[PDB]
Amino acid sequence: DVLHPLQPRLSPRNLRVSPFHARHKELGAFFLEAGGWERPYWFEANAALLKEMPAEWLPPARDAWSGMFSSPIAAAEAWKTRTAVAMYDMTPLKRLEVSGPGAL
Amino acid sequence: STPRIVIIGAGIVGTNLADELVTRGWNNITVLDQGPLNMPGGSTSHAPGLVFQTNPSKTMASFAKYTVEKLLSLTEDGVSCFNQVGGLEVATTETRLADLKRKLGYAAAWGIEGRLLSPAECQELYPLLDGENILGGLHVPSDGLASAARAVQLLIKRTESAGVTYRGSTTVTGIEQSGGRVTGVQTADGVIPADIVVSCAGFWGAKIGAMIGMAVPLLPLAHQYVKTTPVPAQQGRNDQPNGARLPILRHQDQDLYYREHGDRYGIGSYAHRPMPVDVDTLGAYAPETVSEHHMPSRLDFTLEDFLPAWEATKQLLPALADSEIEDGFNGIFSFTPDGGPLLGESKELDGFYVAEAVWVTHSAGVAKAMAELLTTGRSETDLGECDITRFEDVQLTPEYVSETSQQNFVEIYDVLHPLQPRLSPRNLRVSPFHARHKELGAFFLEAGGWERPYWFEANAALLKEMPAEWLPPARDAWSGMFSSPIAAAEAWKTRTAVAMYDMTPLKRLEVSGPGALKLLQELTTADLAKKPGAVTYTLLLDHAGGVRSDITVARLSEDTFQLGANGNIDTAYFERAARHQTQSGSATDWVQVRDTTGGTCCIGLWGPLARDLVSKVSDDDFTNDGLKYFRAKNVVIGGIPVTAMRLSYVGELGWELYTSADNGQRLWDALWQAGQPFGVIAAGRAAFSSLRLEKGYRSWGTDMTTEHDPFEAGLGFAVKMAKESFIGKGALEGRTEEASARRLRCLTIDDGRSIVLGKEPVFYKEQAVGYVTSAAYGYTVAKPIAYSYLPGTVSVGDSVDIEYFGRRITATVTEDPLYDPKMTRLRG
Amino acid sequence: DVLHPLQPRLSPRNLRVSPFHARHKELGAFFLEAGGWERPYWFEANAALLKEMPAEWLPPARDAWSGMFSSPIAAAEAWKTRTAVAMYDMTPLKRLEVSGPGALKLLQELTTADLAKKPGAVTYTLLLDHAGGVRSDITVARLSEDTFQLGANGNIDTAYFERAARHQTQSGSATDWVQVRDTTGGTCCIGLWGPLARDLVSKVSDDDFTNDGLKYFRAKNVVIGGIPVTAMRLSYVGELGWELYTSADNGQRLWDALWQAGQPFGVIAAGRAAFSSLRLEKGYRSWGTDMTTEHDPFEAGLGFAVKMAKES
Ligand SMILES: *Cc1cc2c(cc1C)nc1c(=O)[nH]c(=O)nc-1n2C[C@H](O)[C@H](O)[C@H](O)COP(=O)(O)OP(=O)(O)OC[C@H]1O[C@@H](n2cnc3c(N)ncnc32)[C@H](O)[C@@H]1O
Ligand SMILES: Nc1nc(=O)c2nc(CNc3ccc(C(=O)N[C@@H](CCC(=O)O)C(=O)O)cc3)cnc2[nH]1
Ligand SMILES: Nc1nc(=O)c2nc(CNc3ccc(C(=O)N[C@@H](CCC(=O)O)C(=O)O)cc3)cnc2[nH]1
Ligand code: NA
Repeated sequence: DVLHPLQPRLSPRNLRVSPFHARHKELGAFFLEAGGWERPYWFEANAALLKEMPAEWLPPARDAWSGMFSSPIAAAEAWKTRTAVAMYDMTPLKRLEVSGPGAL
Repeated sequence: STPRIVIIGAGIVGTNLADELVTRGWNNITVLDQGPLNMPGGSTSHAPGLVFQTNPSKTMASFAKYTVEKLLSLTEDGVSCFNQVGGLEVATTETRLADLKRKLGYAAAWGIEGRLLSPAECQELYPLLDGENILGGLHVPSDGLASAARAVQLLIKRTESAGVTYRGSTTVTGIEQSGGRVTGVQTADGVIPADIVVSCAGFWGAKIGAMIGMAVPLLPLAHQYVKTTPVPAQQGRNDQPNGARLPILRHQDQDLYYREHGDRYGIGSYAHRPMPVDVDTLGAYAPETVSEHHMPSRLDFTLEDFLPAWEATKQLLPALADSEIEDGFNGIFSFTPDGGPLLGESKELDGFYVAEAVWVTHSAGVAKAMAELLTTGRSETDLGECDITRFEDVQLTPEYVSETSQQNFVEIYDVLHPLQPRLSPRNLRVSPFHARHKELGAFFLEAGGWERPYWFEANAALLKEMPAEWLPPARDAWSGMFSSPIAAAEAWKTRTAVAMYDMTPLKRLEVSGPGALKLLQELTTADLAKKPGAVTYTLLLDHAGGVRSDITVARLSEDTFQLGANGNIDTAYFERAARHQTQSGSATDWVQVRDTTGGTCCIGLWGPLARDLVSKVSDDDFTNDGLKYFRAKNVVIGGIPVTAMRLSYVGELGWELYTSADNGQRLWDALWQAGQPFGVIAAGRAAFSSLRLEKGYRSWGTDMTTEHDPFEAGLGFAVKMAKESFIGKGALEGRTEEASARRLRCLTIDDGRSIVLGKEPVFYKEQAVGYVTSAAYGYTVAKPIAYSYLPGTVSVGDSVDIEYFGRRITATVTEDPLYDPKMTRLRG
Repeated sequence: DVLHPLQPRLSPRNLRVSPFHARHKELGAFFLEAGGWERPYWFEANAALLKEMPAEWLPPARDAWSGMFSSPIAAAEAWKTRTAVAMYDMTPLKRLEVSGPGALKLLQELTTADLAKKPGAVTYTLLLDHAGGVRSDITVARLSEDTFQLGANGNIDTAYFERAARHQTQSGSATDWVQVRDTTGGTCCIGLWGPLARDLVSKVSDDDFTNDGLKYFRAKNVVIGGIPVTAMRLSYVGELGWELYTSADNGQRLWDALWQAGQPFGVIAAGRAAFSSLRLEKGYRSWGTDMTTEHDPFEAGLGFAVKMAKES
């Protein structure tokens, strides 16, 4: 099959979720998956900000291919990260604890 | 014998309307304008006049073709009001290039000649284009340039000769009414009497509407237009000062369009922030002061907004880098929430009509349709996308009009898929099941303000267990937009198990009172004098026999009927008809109409396990003996009082289950829990639309409009010609399905994979003879389906080609319904 | 069994819910039921406010009996209604639409008010029986020439109006017909009350909610958060603000718009326990307990609501 590089599986899904998962679903998270983790790519709650975003932040139209698994909402999320404050879910970042008298 | 008519506005719409009324024999018309007659000063007085006929809308394309024809004919001293230079849309992106192939399909569908041009051919036609940029073009030789201001003057001249009165320098300040009908138009100098008032006031249309408490959903917005200094490359090529020889030019990838003005260029730009205008700040212009650069429609030019457009222009047309900006202005026009115009009779006031938010391109077509409407009671062209009554109440608020009209301006020249939703405002109207739908991962799209699931992500888990025969082929990127393979699983479970569809958004009208039966007997094509409990599928026709709507009528009691309808055009039609019957009738003829959609809800519970499911949560009898096909009765399900109607838009066993909004979530939860051992699912609109197509069930507004009679549409069965009286009966005398010159036909796509979406042209023996009305992938039949009208001589079993993005797809005319023609799933 | 007067059934429950039900569950509503409707008595979300509440608002301990189906959270909800702004779910208030060319005539005969007032008037008035006993106290809002919206006390009122309407229709002229519809289940209502109510609503509407824009005991149509609303200026809790009515399909959006607008003002959801306390502090009577048909309006202290100058 011809598949886009971000094409997710439809099953199995929701294997691993962060502690924020219910709040992310309230906010309309669009999830894609890696390593079993459900990861928001953007949040539909933030679509409401596009109308208030300065025009300099609004991107050009995308083609059908680059537009797959993409949303203009991402521009608003970048805008607010650069000008306000944002909460990103870094839970899936591989986290190792190295301990003991030989750790150093 | 002719009504007294006042037209408000001597723009291109109002003057064309006077003219179209005159030729139909109605000349008792007074046209009013606050501006001077020689240059009224609305948008028409600044329009550059580009007319591109090709349009996704059949109606809009027809309006444009008529405007071209009419303006060519409108002449004086040997010079018409149309310079037929042709039109060229260029593509600088691959996305745009593909969309031009789609637009070539619209052209063929709507009977407009055009061709796709290669980069070399674009150079030959338009050598000023820098070719490095150009991937291809769409050339329509019959497009061109309107002389709109000249047309207004020549229309005034010939209608005056025929007896029409014009009063320029005359400001309407109010509208006089009595008994729910218009009686006159108020000015500073008194009232002008009128039986009919048509508001052709352009971007002042909302201000006029407020005079009668009518919401007119247009927003005045400004758009930049610039004229260059003389362009060196153009020296000596065109007649001064305003000639043109090259096709009008669209550069949609940069939100720009162009025409020649002698050796200067005119540049129209939508490449700027939306610019809403407050009409109450424009100031009253003394008519003696109105001139080319000083009129209400022209605001001061804001050069800073134009700089990026100027750069893009020099990149497309390098010759223009050797000119400068000579003059610009920010010119006011109108936009609406869906980009359609606003036509028809007001809800608030009988005899008061609108014809507003109309491009010069469509002006004569809108005027002709309105003249037909006024003098006969119907337009010859389908107004479903144009009628002011199409809007729901949440779509009429100033905030909604402002937001959505601004976004339509921002997207004016974008390539968009037919199912593309707005991202805001959203979640305005939701059914009682909304929280449960979100738990199930609903993918929502919106219409009329309602959030409607197209499929549910919960059902993705079923794909792995689905029999391979149900799994569809891959879709292309375009047909795959706003689509999911999950829809195949939802169709599978509807056909083999049981599913819950949210039918809440189906327009729901309650018609009640001692005159309810009488009203419905006159308006529909069914004999509705049946004991309570009968459900009837029936049509509303106009006096010419055209199909206004297909509806279901359920008689709930002697004086109460519940209708399932197609939208707010139906609501307004019933409201006025009910009021007229009440006003002119006896004590036993009164009838009220209520749109109860937002206060109620409906689950379509369909599939072969529907009786097994419902039996667990009700003690009412849902066997065939307990509730026969196309009957309704009151039941209790999960403790909730429900009106159950036995019919199915998806062609399976089961019922529409109606209840009040406060009870909906409980009804949902009870059926949900009962359905667990039967594998119940929630199912969305994508599966629903596919399944209804597999049944051959028609969708009003695409599969039939007022342009079609019931026999052409294959709905003869729904017309009871033996009835004594009903609207349209006389027109339909003698007509049959078999003798219809055009007939709605079912097409299946031979290759099993090439899905079409709607509006693609259909060819028989290489001639364009129809266009796709409705389409879907049929999951049960495992092939794409498309409907199209075809000449009566084309038969079942014949082959036709449907053109999709420039490629011909072979299809076969096939008997419908495609699924279960013996109705085994529905009966007994 | 020994049962407390507020003891709910545990089943069947969740039969009728307002459009705000999911938002109420997010906020930890404690629901009790009446007439099938699930009604929040307080919200667990507001327990977090108790630590910031001025001590003068904190009540004494309750005994086990008076403490049943009660919570100190109700004190915080009353506090915020009196000092900030609160959203009460008035959806279950019996709502009747009385319409037709005979609607005014019907209401003129059945109530104690002169209702022949231009549309927009809201009137508190009584329904009496022929002995002068109080059948009900209602609000009547004239929405148009031939349409009235009534706030009533229950289905005894609905049946009383239904029969009276039918009798007037049957015995009357072409201009005397009148229909009565119980629209409660198809609509919803937020009571938006408290001294910051105008500050809140001003953020999500361009309609004028000043005194000049909407006078006490008047109604007008407005748009809030994109939703068409009928706003009535009165308050069962005795504070500034309005009853905001709309169709059920629009309710969640109306709720969410006001909620978001109210964040900088400390808006809360407030339940029936605070509501009942606040209305008592106002002396507002509750039909069926504070007065029945055994009482006349004067005994009940509702003389002000009877227009003895009316012809009939
Ligand atoms: C502004 C603009 C518009 C435009 C365009 C470029 C610019 C910058 N380019 C176009 C294009 O190339 N192709 C095309 O098809 N259209 C283009 N347009 C749009 C076009 O100009 C408008 O859509 C069209 O002209 C609208 O015509 P309409 O006849 O509907 O409106 P109008 O010319 O504005 O006339 C309305 C008249 O109503 C009178 N009026 C308003 N209120 C009153 C009151 N109260 N009393 C009396 N008269 C009233 C106005 O004075 C006006 O003359
Ligand atoms: N809500 C809803 N609206 C519709 O428009 C609708 N239309 C159809 C498709 N049209 C119809 C129309 C007629 C019959 C039909 O079988 N009529 C029969 C039965 C009438 C009867 O037994 O009383 C006929 O003999 O005319 C079935 C589907 C199916 N479900 C719908 N459901
Ligand atoms: N929905 C609802 N129903 C009620 O029964 C109700 N009752 C009260 C308590 N009773 C009332 C009754 C009258 C006035 C009142 O001030 N009437 C004045 C004002 C009338 C006017 O200005 O038009 C009067 O002068 O009679 C206030 C509260 C408050 N809110 C309610 N809200
Ligand atoms: Na744009």
